[PDB]
Amino acid sequence: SATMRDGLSNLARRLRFAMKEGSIWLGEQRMILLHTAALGALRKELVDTLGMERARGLFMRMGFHSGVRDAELAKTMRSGHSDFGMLEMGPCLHTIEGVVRVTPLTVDINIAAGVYHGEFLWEDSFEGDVHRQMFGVAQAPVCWMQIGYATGYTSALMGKTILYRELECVGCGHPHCRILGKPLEQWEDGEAELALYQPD
Amino acid sequence: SATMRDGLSNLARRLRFAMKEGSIWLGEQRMILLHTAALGALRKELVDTLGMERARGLFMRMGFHSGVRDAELAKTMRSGHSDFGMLEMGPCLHTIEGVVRVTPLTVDINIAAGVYHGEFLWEDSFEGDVHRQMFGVAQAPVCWMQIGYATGYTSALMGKTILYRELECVGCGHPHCRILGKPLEQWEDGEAELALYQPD
Ligand SMILES: Cc1ccc(O)cc1
Ligand SMILES: Cc1ccc(O)cc1
Ligand SMILES: [Zn+2]
Ligand SMILES: [Zn+2]
Repeated sequence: SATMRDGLSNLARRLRFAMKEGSIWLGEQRMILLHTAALGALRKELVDTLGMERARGLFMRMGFHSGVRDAELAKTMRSGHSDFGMLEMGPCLHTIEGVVRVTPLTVDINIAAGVYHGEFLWEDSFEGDVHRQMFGVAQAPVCWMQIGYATGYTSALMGKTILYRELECVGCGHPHCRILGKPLEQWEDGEAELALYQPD
Repeated sequence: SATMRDGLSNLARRLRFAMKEGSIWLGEQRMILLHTAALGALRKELVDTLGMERARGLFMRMGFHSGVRDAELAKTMRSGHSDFGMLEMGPCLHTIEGVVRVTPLTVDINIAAGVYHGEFLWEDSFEGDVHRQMFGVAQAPVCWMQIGYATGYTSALMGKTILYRELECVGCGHPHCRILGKPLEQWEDGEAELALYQPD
């Protein structure tokens, strides 16, 4: 809509169901369909036994790994795309994966120059949704794995550390989630946010 | 595949992809497509920090929740379907979800009478594959989520606890995985396996 529409159709054709081998492929990566309620039960177990902040890191890093892999897929489809066209593939794959409906708001990107400032709308976040099913409204944003995805995708695409934060979140009782991504240097508590992406 | 193509077709009508709202639904359960490499990363951190047995518990229970939800879906499609044809939806759903290719070996089931004896072949288990990439070959079977699913699905379908175990597995170097399920009592170590399906 309109680049989103082409993006979605372009990338949705890389998604493949190999039922003969019990497998689902997205580009070169094997995928599974997982119940959000099952992932939600795991999350509750982690939060109850390891604590909110350790569980938050576990999921952010899982999201990070997903993002890096989708960026590797986006790179194989470089041919004939602007830097924005390649960036947009992240929102599209996240949407195709059923994780969240992503709408890019303002995107400033130039990979060779190391330029990146990105704001995105998130609707129907599976994560904020299922977190609020189990813990009720939280006070801090809670789409941990989703934020990890954006951070991994964009960092892999730019070749430098790009961190994201939710400025608004359904898990906090907002109409929607809203995110901002920019280089580590432009974040007040940057090195504390980067620390979350390393194994504890 | 004879009764399996039927189930696979019949149950594919229940899988809805809507990039319109960034969601995916299987029956009345919301799903996400998740990279097995991302699930692998999570598993590595859980095993390394919590220990292999406590991590095994978390994955078995996540699988259990998935299997229970899918048995709920199979129940809504019992219109003219024998006990076996309903049992079979489990292996079908597992395959559609890209977890593993399942082939029923021999299945004895009567839901009314509380009798169940079932043996299955597992080809291309995602879980065994990703485990050997994160840890190398393991000494004991490793398809934890996949076993939880079988246990949860069958138990919910029978209305009695049906436990499974892997008699062989790719995670141990074998060409494929192979499993056996029967009622709790009929396992000499049944009650201890049951302990694994309960959170702290
Ligand atoms: C770059 C990006 C990727 C995913 C996402 O949800 C938002 C933005
Ligand atoms: C009943 C069942 C369900 C799933 C599976 O993988 C095997 C057997
Ligand atoms: Zn959110
Ligand atoms: Zn196995």
